[PDB]
Amino acid sequence: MVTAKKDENFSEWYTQAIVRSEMIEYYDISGCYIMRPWAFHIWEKVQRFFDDEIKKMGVENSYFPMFVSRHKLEKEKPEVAWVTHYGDSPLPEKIAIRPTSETIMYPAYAKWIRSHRDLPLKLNQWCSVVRWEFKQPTPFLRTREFLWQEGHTAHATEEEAWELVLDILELYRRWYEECLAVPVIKGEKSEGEKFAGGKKTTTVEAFIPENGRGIQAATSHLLGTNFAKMFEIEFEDEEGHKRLVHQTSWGCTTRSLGVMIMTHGDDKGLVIPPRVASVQVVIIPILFKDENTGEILGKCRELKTMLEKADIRVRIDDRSNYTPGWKYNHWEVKGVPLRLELGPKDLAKGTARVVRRDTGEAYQISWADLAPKLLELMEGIQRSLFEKAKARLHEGIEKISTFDEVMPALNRKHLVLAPWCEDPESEEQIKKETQKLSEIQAIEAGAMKTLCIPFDQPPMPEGTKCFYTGKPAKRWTLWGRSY
Amino acid sequence: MVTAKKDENFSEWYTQAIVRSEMIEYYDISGCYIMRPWAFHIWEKVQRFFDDEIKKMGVENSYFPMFVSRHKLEKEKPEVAWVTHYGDSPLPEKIAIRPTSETIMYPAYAKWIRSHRDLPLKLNQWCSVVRWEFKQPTPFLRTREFLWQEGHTAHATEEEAWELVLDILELYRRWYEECLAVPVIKGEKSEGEKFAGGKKTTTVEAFIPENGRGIQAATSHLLGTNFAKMFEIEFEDEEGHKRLVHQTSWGCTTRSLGVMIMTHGDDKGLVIPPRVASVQVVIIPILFKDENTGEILGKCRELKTMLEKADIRVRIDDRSNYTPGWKYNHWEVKGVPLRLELGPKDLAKGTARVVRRDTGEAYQISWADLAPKLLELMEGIQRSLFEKAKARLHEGIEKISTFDEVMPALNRKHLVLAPWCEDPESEEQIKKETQKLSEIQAIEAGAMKTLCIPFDQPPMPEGTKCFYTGKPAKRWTLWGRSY
Ligand SMILES: COc1cncc(-c2cc(F)cc(CNC(=O)c3cc(N4CC[C@@](C#N)(C5CC5)C4=O)cc(C)n3)c2)c1
Ligand SMILES: COc1cncc(-c2cc(F)cc(CNC(=O)c3cc(N4CC[C@@](C#N)(C5CC5)C4=O)cc(C)n3)c2)c1
Ligand code: PRO
Ligand code: PRO
Repeated sequence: MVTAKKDENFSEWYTQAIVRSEMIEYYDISGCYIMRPWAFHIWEKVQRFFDDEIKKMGVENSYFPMFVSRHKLEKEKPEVAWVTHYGDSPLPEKIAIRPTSETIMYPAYAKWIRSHRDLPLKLNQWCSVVRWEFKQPTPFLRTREFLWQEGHTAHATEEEAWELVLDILELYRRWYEECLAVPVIKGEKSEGEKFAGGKKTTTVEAFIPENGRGIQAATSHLLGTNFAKMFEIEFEDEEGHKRLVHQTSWGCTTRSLGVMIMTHGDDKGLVIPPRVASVQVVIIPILFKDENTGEILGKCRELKTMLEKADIRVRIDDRSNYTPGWKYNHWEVKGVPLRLELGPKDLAKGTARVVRRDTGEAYQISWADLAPKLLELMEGIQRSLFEKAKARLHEGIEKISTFDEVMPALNRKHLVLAPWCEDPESEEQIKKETQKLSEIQAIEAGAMKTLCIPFDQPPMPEGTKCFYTGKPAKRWTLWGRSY
Repeated sequence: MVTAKKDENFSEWYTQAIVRSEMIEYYDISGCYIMRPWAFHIWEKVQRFFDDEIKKMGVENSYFPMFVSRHKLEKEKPEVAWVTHYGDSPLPEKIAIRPTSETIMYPAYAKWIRSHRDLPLKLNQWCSVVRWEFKQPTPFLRTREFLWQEGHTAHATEEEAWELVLDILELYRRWYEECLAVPVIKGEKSEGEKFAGGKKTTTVEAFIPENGRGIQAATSHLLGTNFAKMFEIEFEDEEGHKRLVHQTSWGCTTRSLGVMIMTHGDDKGLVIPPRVASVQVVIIPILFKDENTGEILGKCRELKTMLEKADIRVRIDDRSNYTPGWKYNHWEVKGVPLRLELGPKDLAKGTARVVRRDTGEAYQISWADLAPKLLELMEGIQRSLFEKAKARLHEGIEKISTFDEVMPALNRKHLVLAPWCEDPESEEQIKKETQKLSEIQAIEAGAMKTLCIPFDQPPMPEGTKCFYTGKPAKRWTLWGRSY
């Protein structure tokens, strides 16, 4: 049983939820966590979805090395792990473990791209990267090693690369919202937050109500020609002139599982959206000692067969050594969206009892309706999870016009949406001031930064001033405390 | 065009074949190679096959960390890469990159397994490992980083673990023989060659005729209780007694692509078995300037649609800036098994010309027969590739009775099958003597080791003596030079 309450000790609740459901295991190297099959299966599902979608765009998978030479990493010139010795033997030149693969892939890119006919070049890989920070890790959300995909494309024109950046960002919206039922906000990162060496960084941002923090959910960068200049990636037009390619890179990580967990979980533990649950329906037979158990289990198997014909993912928990009470809790903690109960009374009526994980609502369903009804219930659970989260997201954002409204909204664990002049020095000043005010507050018991400049801009009245400098406002920006 | 001949400069031929077909790219860190999509797709295919098959056995995927602490690696107590510094900051205790994950996973195993009801525990992961040897690498076959899967299971009894070892070894036979059309020999490794700390190691072995070398294709270990003792992995029976679990581990790598390449390739370059080719049929339209090109390309698209309805994997190379001659060679080098040619004369006859990659045989096929006929041709190419390789394998093995027959058979680039007493010291002596004889031979221009003790044992006459000690022979053993 999960016992910490999500709304009272959030970090303990999260730890319990992911450990008791068998999603993660601890490890003797700090900041690394084991992903057990119950979490792993969800990764496999979103991985298959995203793979299928990028294949339709002509992206192909590949595999580049996990090591990068010191001097190719220096061509770009920090949380980088260095390998220095093969066993006992010191290396002649230390090599780093990839934190990202731009400097690993792009010398190959330069070799492969010769003519405009070679473009676009579109590659992805699934692997893990390492970012070795000493700060406190958080399972899924901030870990020293994490699984991701990174996609890396090259085009003849800037407009083609930017269209691809936005197509991918839309795939990331679908990954969170369609697969994980997590609402996200599209937008552009500020100049100070954008990717090192990139031209423009787009993001989808999510929000964790319980601690008021925004979290970057996925990212899609217009690199433009910046890395092409660095690595001499050029193509020939049909007339023979050499031109720089225009590039994109984009990535999504197992952080997405963390965000799903926190968005949908409740005081009983995990709640997994039907579209990614590896077990959508757990069938629990009632097994009175004074019953035809063989008949009950037989009907369970028949119902499994029937539901699987509709591509529903079913498990029968027929263990006689645990009570139905124990099983209910066990599969609740694990987040299975639908529980189906079959005992002698149901068998005699030709119905089953079905309980949905998100609300506890129970239904009596005849066996003949079971597949279409469960399909409909699963789509309804998925939509409900998403819409309720969308409502919490919207309740979480305060639209302000002056800096004096910031700290009251932060103290409500809200994000703010404010008219901003987009001066980078002002973002630095806002970070430092809000951090100071937070510290001063904590003495009586930090920083607010930009999360993104949303694509969907509310109306900007003609003379509106930046909320912090009083200069002309340029656009609405979303700010908050952040991961 | 590939220009080195497979039968004359084998290593140059292999390099050309994998580079010119765009399968691999070089990298500035020795012993690591980039896998471009043309090779990567074949990995994805065999990966899907093996995943599907182990899932039916109840194995589930997971992901364990890439790092292992010095002292958990010492619990077992060398080609191990050590991480010592996060950027500038020296680590308090150096950590190694995984060469294999037994010591990473098995402390978790010990924590998770409490009762016999917890068994069997069956996990797999797909990742890369590093084995940092200074010797000369070979793309796919011996690399410093390589992709694999490793599966790790734990059972209540030794017989259950051994049945699983053999079930997996059969999956590896299917991986090579059914998917890659590469014949392999099942058997048990000798005491000196078996896995460190394991009880018994089984293998499937392949043979490379052009250099006479056996190569271990995949491996499936009975660990028995050895690692359970090391890591305290114990379970409780129903009466409450604690017993050691019995374990297996097993792995397969991208070496398998290397073996496929070398087995089927010819002087024109790659030949890819239809069951794993990412392009099974390349459609090449003839594009005379004085023709209805639109009609020709339209019919190409229709034929693609029709073939894809039969799950055939099709690409249309409709580029006008290359000749059909150039395209024929380009897709030959890449190993596409079937080429389909459509020009105005074919269109007028309602037929297509189809050329198979392995023999060059051409066929005229009416459009109505095209899907069933190509399906049949692809199964015939797959079978032919396999049977011819099976014949080369069989021609490659000499059955001997005395040590004086070894060097003549090695000089024929053959393996030998000999009655052996299985004394480990004799294997060491045979390695050293055959290496010396080889050196002495090379002066006028090394080692033979056991490859496996085959499951399929030829008849052993009642008084047959070991071929090297003259002691009683125990079993037939397969020996050869080796990777
Ligand atoms: C208060 O204490 C902290 C403050 N700041 C950092 C940490 C921290 C602690 C650690 F122990 C280890 C690390 C290193 N891992 C990461 O930084 C990281 C980044 C991301 N990112 C970055 C943005 C991105 C998106 N979208 C990009 C696509 C990639 C995405 O997913 C995802 C994950 C799982 N890990 C950070 C702790
Ligand atoms: C004459 O020069 C040499 C002599 N001896 C070694 C090398 C060499 C050169 C290097 F630069 C790097 C390395 C390290 N990589 C590997 O040892 C290795 C082993 C395997 N293995 C081992 C057995 C196995 C099977 N079945 C097990 C499942 C795993 C399987 O696939 C596969 C691959 C791709 N790499 C070795 C060079
Ligand atoms: O790390 C990043 O943000 C980009 C996207 C994945 C590859 N590099
Ligand atoms: O390296 C080996 O041979 C075994 C099988 C994969 C995991 N460890």
